[PDB]
Amino acid sequence: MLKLADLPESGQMRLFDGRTGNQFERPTTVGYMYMLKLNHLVDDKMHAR
DNA sequence: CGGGCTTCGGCCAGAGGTCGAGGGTAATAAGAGAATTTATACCTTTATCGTCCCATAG
Repeated sequence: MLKLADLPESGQMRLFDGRTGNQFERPTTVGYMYMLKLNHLVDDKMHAR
């Protein structure tokens, strides 16, 4: 599927830094992961007396 | 052969992390009427304490 979508078959490629703008020496893993948000908001946890 | 004497088995007590966070649920039916006490309400009587006139001591 990856090689069909013109993406690296290993699923990894070298990213560019966001501040210095220099490529990382080794390639990292990037992809779209289904992230959740749980009902543990800090808005309901912050108390102070 | 009864008797101290050790040991064992059944029975009960106590103790089991902390700190959050949220939610919910928490408990009813004799009337009559007689009687006794108590808080209330008005009123009078005595003392009390605020109040000022007056003689006097310096």
